[PDB]
Amino acid sequence: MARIGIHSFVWSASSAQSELERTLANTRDAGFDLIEFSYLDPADVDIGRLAKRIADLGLGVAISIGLPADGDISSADKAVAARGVEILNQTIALTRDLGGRKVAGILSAGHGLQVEAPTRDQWNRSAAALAKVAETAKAAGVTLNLEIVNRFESNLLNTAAQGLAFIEDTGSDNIFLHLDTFHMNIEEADVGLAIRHAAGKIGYVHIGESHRGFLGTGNIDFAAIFDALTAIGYADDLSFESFSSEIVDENLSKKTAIWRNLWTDNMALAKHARAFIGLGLETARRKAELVSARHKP
Amino acid sequence: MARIGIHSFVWSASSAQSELERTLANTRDAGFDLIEFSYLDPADVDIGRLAKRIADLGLGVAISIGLPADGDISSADKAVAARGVEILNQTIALTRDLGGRKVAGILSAGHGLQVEAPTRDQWNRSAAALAKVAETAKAAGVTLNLEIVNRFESNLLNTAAQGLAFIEDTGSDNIFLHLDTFHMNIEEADVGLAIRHAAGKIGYVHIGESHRGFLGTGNIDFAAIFDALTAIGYADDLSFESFSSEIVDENLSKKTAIWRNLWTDNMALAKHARAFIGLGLETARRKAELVSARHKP
Amino acid sequence: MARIGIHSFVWSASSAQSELERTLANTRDAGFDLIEFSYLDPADVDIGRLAKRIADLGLGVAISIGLPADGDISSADKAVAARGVEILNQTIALTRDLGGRKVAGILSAGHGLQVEAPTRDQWNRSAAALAKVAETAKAAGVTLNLEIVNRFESNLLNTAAQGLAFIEDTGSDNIFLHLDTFHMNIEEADVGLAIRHAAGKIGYVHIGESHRGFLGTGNIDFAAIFDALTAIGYADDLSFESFSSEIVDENLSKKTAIWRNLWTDNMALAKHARAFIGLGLETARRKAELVSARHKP
Amino acid sequence: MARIGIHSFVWSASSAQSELERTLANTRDAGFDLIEFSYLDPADVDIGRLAKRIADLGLGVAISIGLPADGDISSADKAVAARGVEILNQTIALTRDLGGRKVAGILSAGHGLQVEAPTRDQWNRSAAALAKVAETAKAAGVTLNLEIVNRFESNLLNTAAQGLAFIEDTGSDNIFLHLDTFHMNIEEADVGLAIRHAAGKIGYVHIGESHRGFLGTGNIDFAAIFDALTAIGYADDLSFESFSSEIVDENLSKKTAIWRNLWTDNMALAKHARAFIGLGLETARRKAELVSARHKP
Ligand SMILES: [Mn+2]
Ligand SMILES: [Mn+2]
Ligand SMILES: [Mn+2]
Ligand SMILES: [Mn+2]
Repeated sequence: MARIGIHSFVWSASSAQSELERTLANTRDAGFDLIEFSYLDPADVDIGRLAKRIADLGLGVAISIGLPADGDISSADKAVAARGVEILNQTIALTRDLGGRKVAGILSAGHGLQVEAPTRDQWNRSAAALAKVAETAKAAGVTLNLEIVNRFESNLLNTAAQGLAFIEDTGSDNIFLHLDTFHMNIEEADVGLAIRHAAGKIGYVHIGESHRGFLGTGNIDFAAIFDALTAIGYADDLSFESFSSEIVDENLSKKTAIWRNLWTDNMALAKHARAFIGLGLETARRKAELVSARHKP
Repeated sequence: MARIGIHSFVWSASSAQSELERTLANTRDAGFDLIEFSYLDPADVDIGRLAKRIADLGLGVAISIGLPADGDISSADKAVAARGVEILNQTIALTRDLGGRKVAGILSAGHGLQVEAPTRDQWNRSAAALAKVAETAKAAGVTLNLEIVNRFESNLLNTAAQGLAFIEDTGSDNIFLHLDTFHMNIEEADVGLAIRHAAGKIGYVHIGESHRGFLGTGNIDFAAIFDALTAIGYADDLSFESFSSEIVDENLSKKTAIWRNLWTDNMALAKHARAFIGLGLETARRKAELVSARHKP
Repeated sequence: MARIGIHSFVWSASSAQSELERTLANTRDAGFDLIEFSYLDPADVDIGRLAKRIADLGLGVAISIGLPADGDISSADKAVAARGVEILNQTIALTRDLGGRKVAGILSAGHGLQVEAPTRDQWNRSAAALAKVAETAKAAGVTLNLEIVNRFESNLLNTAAQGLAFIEDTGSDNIFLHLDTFHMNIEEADVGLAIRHAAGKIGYVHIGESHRGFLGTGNIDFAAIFDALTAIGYADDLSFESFSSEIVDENLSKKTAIWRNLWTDNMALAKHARAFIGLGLETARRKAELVSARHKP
Repeated sequence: MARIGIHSFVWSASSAQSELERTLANTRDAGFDLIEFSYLDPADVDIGRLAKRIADLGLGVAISIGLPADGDISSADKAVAARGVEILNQTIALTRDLGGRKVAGILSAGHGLQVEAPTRDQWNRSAAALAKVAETAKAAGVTLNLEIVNRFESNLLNTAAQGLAFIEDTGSDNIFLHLDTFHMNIEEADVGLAIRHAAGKIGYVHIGESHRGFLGTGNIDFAAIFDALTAIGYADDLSFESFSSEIVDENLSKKTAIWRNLWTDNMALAKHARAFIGLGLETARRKAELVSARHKP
């Protein structure tokens, strides 16, 4: 049921049909059930073909993006906000046609370091806009999942609590939270506590280390995270995330400030990630079983 | 508002009026507002006096004992068992007369390293007995609080979960858990998870480090403990325990195996522990409020 | 003879003499005994008066800045680099005249998100230039401590090991490391490991929580940090750092992306930070001694 | 070369020949490279047949005991002490006959809950005694490895620091520390700190969880442990150890106080442990490597 996926960009930024094969094959060989893509051009990509290959391998697909400056759905500039809505519509169309059920990533504002404090108007404009978009998405068989990111990557929703308040403000029953452990460790008071507080409104989870390298080679208490996810009975998808300057686009390198590369071999990276996640989850499950064991003699 | 207690044996073993006075004074000068007594001589100690001396000082009181071998209410020997009930009934009365509302400690079995594995009949025997002792305690306006201890100190209730199931077996509505962080860290799958699991059934709490010295100088995750307590909204008394063999009776000193002394200055020990617990709970409270902060612009 | 400090901007961002006065009195009431100032204009401020008021209170002083994009000493454009050196030289004379021993902060490159990936020539330029400014600093009786910051605030020195290498390249013995727990938790593989790796090259430390709010209210493992400092016998100054949109000036709020404020009462915040760092170090002192205890009978 | 090994009590509580040989097979199936026979009676054991299957299975071997009360080498009573020498001589022999390199377990004093606080005489006696036995073991090409245990399992050596001092007192170069994370978590101030303090003198390591069941299902910071071991360049044997009421003795089981059914499926247990240790160590290695990466552009 629950899929454990990986971000395509671990493998390749290239949207060439040949590079897409290697991405999908690597994903499968590394041990994952799901691929997350962040860019696809129908013009260059045969979406219909791509959709069938993803099914043929037994993989699931998710689509996540990050709104560009000129596509900021929360902008007072009405033309900018409209391109934001247009991108989201295109992204939903793509996700539906591709076989996926989730649209994820930074959907509420532009992705990047803003040069101005947020305002209530921004918050409300974004909320009213996502209210409507989420309808489009439902009609398409797709959920919206707002990614909560750190202060340097958006000025709006930084916290699960912020996310929850926003979602209420939307009024939608088709908007959920996309939580990322790399972002949570910067912004949340406890990562485990955030997850618990967000129970039932979590639609998608990124697993990324404090520095975005190998899982377990950083500062994040992953046992604490796997315990919380187990406590709440999270049974939806989760995806590994790590990036290299050598692989990702330089729009993204300059934006997520990847100045140094923490690994050179992505198959080793992904393979480790998959054993780390797999075993972390198993342990957490066994531990939850043990807590409640009566141990009557 | 609930009391932050200390155990007397931190101060001395002696029950002599002159020591009783020092014990209470030191307790206050350390910042604590509850005193825990384990031994109180039936013949040598004025109860109604002590009961007055306690309230005068703005101190709460609790009584904890560890059932001796020859008094194990779980023993098949109806005489040895009977000795246990009298020990209990006498401890209930001393508690009531002292102005305290909880009896605690190892109440369900002998305090010590048992020689045989636990049995189903041993279990039922203790529950059947404690069931009836509980109604006595009720009539006295006192509560029973079963300490859950490590494998070496009882063979019967080592875990919060088995402690929870035992209480279901008694059918009593006046029995609760006494959890101790030193024991919990040995037996529980996850101290915080065990606390969450027992919520609403915890009547008393013992704060003690992994090695039984200064708080924060061992291996226990006290932040996680405070977070859990905060999460389940615990509002009942708790006390610090930490033992020196130069201070405590050679009986308990052999029963809990104090071979080393981790401290010489118990005022510095107690002042440190008070600051540790106070700041700890404050910090966990601010953290739980922060988790839920809508940070709406 | 180490000081426990606090950054002025916890109190006020203003240079008015009445506000500078308040900053100082607040520092003392909170229990700190150093003050860190970000920058003060000599024509705007009665410097000698300030220095005399600092010494009268019994406070020490450090100055930290972050080079402007306008003044980046790593820049190829010489004019920009020269503006850097001149800002550096002025900051030194400020520290010296105020009766301080440390110039800290981002001293190696522009403070902010960079649009270019780092280069070796950028590295060498900064090294070459700082090698010289260190001599100026020595003559003035002051050390240069290079702040190591997260990817979003500089593109050059993000890691304690990067700093070590960088320092190595400067050939200087008046350039040390300025480590910041908030930055370390994002970039380092292990905060404690990184501290241990940097032994005898650490000139200054910022204590700040993962979200930059109240200490212990985030994800940073501070016990591990106090243990590492203690393992290396760190005997120099460290300061508490937390900021509020309400108090800082729009330049800093925007560069460090303070979108939401985690506290409102900065006296409570400071007193708390004082107890937390105070206790934290005492506890780490207690424990590192326990480790070694022979405990022979 | 070093091996990741396993304690026989995962598999069997028996010294019957077929059981011993099952043990070997189960060890190899679980991915382990060493077997440790604990509390083995060599009477009625075909050493040659056993040593043959070890070779076929590609296994290392170690022998671990805990001295009985009437074999306590630290006793004043000379008859009791001479018997403990004879037990040790016998177990040295069996180790050599089986192709082992290590004698291990509670070799310094009686394995159990002493009713006596330790004395300098006991210390000195045991030390002088073991200094001789060490020479015996050297001649047989075998190292001695003192297991440091918790307060309820010996009264002499509970702490790595004590053990370290003890080995100073024996004058030997053939006695080493055998540390156990289960005991360390109860006794040590900090497990990593203890491991770093004992560096160079660590001969053998047990990996066991707080409650002695599944690795990671209890309270122990295993990351910290694998980190410390990595930092000191530990390059000797370590072994998984776990107890459940399913497999029990009437000797070791009684001493270790095992009352609870933490597992029934010892092959799942072992394969999880094997993956845990395996992955934990790779993760530790990658992390330490990362700490000192220069990341110069
Ligand atoms: Mn993400
Ligand atoms: Mn207790
Ligand atoms: Mn800083
Ligand atoms: Mn062991």
